[PDB]
Formats: sequence, C-alpha cells, structure tokens
Amino acid sequence: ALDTNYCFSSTEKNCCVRQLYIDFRKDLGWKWIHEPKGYHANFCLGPCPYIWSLDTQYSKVLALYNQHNPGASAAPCCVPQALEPLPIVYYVGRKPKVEQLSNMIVRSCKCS
Amino acid sequence: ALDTNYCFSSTEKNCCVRQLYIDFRKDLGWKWIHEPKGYHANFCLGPCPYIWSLDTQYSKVLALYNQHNPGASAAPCCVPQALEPLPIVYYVGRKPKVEQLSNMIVRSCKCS
Repeated sequence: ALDTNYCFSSTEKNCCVRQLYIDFRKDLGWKWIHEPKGYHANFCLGPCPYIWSLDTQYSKVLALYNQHNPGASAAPCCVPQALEPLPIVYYVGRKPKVEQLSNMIVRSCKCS
Repeated sequence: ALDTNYCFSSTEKNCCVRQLYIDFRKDLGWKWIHEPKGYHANFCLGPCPYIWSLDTQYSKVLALYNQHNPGASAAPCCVPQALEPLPIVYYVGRKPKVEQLSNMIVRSCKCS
C-alpha cells in the first residue's frame, strides 16, 4: 500500500510517491491543451531495502544481496505501480474535444 | 533492445544491464542449494534520458519534464524488463531434485 494515501500521510525515507506538478507549457512545451494548464503527476523516489514492497523474486534476492553488501549500487529501484488517466480539453479549431490521456498520474510506487 | 547482448559489447552510460554474480552461501546465506554454488544474476543501473527505452506514457512525460529541467530528481529509473529462470539442484534427504526458479536472471532493462 505505497500509495499517496500512505506516503503523503507521513515523512518517509524509503521508496514512495512524491509530490510533483507539471506545467504543460513550461515543462513539456505542450502549447495545444486548453485545460488544465498543468497537473500533479507525482513521481517515485526512495531506497528499496528488503521487505519494502519487493514484489518480484529477483527484487528479493537483489535487495537481500544489497544488505550483505551495503555500498553496492546494485539495488531494487523505486518506480510507479498504479498509473491513472488525466482528462483534458484541447481545441481542434474552435470545436472543443475532451480526451482522456492514459497513465499520466502515479498513484503508487514499488521496488523493482 | 537494452539487453546483455547490447549492454555487454560496450560500455554504456545510460540505463543498461550490468554484470553481477551472486554467491548463494556468501551473499544470501543459502545453505540448502547444491548446484550451482552461485550464478550471474546481473542488474539494472543507469540514467533514463528522453527516447532511451521509455515504455509507459508517464515515463515519456517524466523524461520530457527532465529535459526542460535538468538536475531534477524526477526521472524514469533503470529497471529490469525480461527475466529468465535459473535451474537448480537441491537435496531432499539424499534424493536430489531438479527445480526451475522463475525470474532470477535479468536479461534486459527499461526506463520507468
């Protein structure tokens, strides 16, 4: 349950959902969307120690390796698990159209 | 095609598969396997700039954000894509058994 619900509810040094806002024009150079002018994408940050949402088998061994070998580089990394859509409005000429952009918001992270 | 084939033929500063050997007894404390005594698991390390194997839409967006905002933290991370099994032998009493442990070798990485 490494979601925005848990992670935002606390400070948390391990892998977790972090606040992030993106301006469509300032950050992507997307000049074509009408609303919103940007959105809260969030991102995944934090170390992946053993027990901490190691889902795959390889994660477990890899995390475990890292314990018995601290300064290693080799470690599971914190990445998104659940992604959610973002509804927007853009004009095509002066007809407005609503599209739903898939997987734009991270709601939860994992270690991989 | 960020696989061992590509990744090992050269050095590569971006997200790519990196060599790693894991000793069952020394690194995991596993005293129950007979063969092998260890194996080459490998791992995923390296930066994820734009274009560099960005799979989900969010990854692309995140990478694009990072172009317009260089030292940003918010960035796709190098993680495995393809995992391959490892065949092993362990004793049960003195009868030997042949098992396939799933997803134990990383063959390729991606940016997420």
